Amino acid sequence: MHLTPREFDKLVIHMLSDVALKRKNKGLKLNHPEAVAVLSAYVLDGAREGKTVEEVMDGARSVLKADDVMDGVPDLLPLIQVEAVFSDGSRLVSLHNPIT
Amino acid sequence: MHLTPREFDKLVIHMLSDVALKRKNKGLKLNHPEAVAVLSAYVLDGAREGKTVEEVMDGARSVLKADDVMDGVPDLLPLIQVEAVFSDGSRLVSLHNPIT
Amino acid sequence: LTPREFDKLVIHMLSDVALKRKNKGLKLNHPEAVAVLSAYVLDGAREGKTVEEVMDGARSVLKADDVMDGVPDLLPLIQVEAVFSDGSRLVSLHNPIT
Ligand SMILES: [Cl-]
Ligand SMILES: [Cl-]
Ligand SMILES: [Cl-]
Ligand SMILES: [Cl-]
Ligand SMILES: [Cl-]
Ligand SMILES: [Cl-]
Repeated sequence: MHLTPREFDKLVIHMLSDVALKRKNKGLKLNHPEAVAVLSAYVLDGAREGKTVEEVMDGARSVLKADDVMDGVPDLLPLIQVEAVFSDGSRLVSLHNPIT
Repeated sequence: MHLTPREFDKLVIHMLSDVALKRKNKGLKLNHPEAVAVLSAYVLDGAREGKTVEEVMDGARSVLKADDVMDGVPDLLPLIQVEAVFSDGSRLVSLHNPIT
Repeated sequence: LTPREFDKLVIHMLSDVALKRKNKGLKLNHPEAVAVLSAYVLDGAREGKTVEEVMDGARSVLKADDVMDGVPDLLPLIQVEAVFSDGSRLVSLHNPIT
């Protein structure tokens, strides 16, 4: 292939998220890096799907609920930031307190 | 588990392929590097399954049609070349104009 | 990811690839078998199994019929570092494929 470091980081995220979601479908509450991976992949998928920055923000609040992660993970995650390519280019997407 | 650089590259092709096929599954037209991953993983899988070079070449032509990829992708893709191990060792597989 | 963390991701991704091949009815090769059994150790530890339950379950993950001829004797030992409840542990699988 010919992956930039940024592109590879993006794939890692997709791979960590699939691993995470498999664990979620087995009934395991997610840890902090697993949650970050799931939420980050959600931003990447959104931008890939043509979603706007705002629709990605809007939707991301509903991806993991407090009950889906281990105790303490929500206060470990006041902010996630992910760069994704939207229709006008590369943008840093901010998810504030995504998990409640 | 020690992977050689070439083996790691093969893993990266399979994982990029998997991400691209998930997108196709959702009805999204594939971009250029996505199409390259899917066709490249096809060759690797073909070789792994004991198909001949010629069988993989024949098979690869129907993997992705023009409607499966974004406008412009077919003429962005006159040639894909993928090294894979066949029953007589490493071979450089050339896919000519695979997306029509 | 730390190098060790990245190694574990690589193990999961090689195992997924090996399992898809198993589902196609292909006999696994040696490194495919290693990835499957290693990912199994990693999964059991993450699920909260003890080292002993992981060892006990591991012997039944791949049978001789699931792997190419010669693979069992190429595999007298797998060792996998995994994080259990009291920290990092080196799990040994002795003769896992019979
Ligand atoms: Cl990707
Ligand atoms: Cl992406
Ligand atoms: Cl591979
Ligand atoms: Cl391969
Ligand atoms: Cl992992
Ligand atoms: Cl793990």
